[PDB]
Amino acid sequence: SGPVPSRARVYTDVNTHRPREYWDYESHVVEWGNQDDYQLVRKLGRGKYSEVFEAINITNNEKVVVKILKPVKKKKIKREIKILENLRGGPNIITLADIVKDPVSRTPALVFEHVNNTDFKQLYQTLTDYDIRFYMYEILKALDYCHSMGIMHRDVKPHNVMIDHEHRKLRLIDWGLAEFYHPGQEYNVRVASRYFKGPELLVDYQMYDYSLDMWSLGCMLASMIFRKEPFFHGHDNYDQLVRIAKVLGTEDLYDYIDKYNIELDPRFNDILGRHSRKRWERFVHSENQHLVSPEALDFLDKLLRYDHQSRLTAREAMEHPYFYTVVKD
Ligand SMILES: Nc1nnc(-c2ccc(C(=O)O)cc2)s1
Repeated sequence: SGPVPSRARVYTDVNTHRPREYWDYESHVVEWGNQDDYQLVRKLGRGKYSEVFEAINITNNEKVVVKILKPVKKKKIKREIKILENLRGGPNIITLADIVKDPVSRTPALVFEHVNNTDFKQLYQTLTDYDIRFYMYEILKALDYCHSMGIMHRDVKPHNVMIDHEHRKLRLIDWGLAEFYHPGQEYNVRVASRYFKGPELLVDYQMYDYSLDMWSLGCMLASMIFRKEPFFHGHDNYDQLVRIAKVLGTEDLYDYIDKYNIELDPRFNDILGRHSRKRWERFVHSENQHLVSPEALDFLDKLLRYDHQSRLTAREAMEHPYFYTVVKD
């Protein structure tokens, strides 16, 4: 008595009908640029997987970002490179400008375009209703494109969305966890940041798809219109799903479990408890009302759903009324 298999309802076989070389990244033969064309300048980020630096291309005085890949299996590096290459030129997709064998760990190093980024903890406090609609629309173009190209980002979150506010410029970065969708494949549920993780990942349902990114996006939309970052703030993976059940309610949650016949950890039993589904208006107050609207609540409602097969796709989302001031302009 195991889980019921699932399939993306859209773009289900895009990779199945593309030449093997498109998704068989392990056979990809990298063509290298010259590492002497770049001068690192300042370190910006240090995470468990990379060292990111603001840098300068000395053949044109253009700023760029260099991500040196700490040693970590040639498969992971090839996956990201192949994906970045497949998506290059996509709408709002960060541009991979060069790839070089970096002597700083003989490791490779990816050279990305620079985005004069206003940091997410300070910007969100200053955005307007129209600004959020606009940027949500831009993020959607990137996801529908990447999904339409058989690729799940799997790490959608505010750090992974660069915004050069003064130029109304948006870029979706860090495709390090991104993967190719092949119908019926069981993936690694340990992706995405805790606060943006979808129900499927939290109950250990592996045959997920593109709709994972839609949940992450819904969590971002919620944080922005209500001005609460992160919106579902759990202590750990178990508590995270509890944070979601307190808002969406346990009823629907158990209806999801039943439909896919997912055996829940017996430790989830006592801590999920029993909660009623709350109204989005309960989170509306005087510091966030000007960013909230029926369209918004309705659009958010259609993103944050337990069943991944019921969430709106990126294309459907762009058709939402929430975006006409935007799509009209
Ligand atoms: N200021 C910045 N401009 N681009 C940045 C950037 C782009 C991509 C990645 C990645 O890991 O893919 C990391 C940082 S950071």
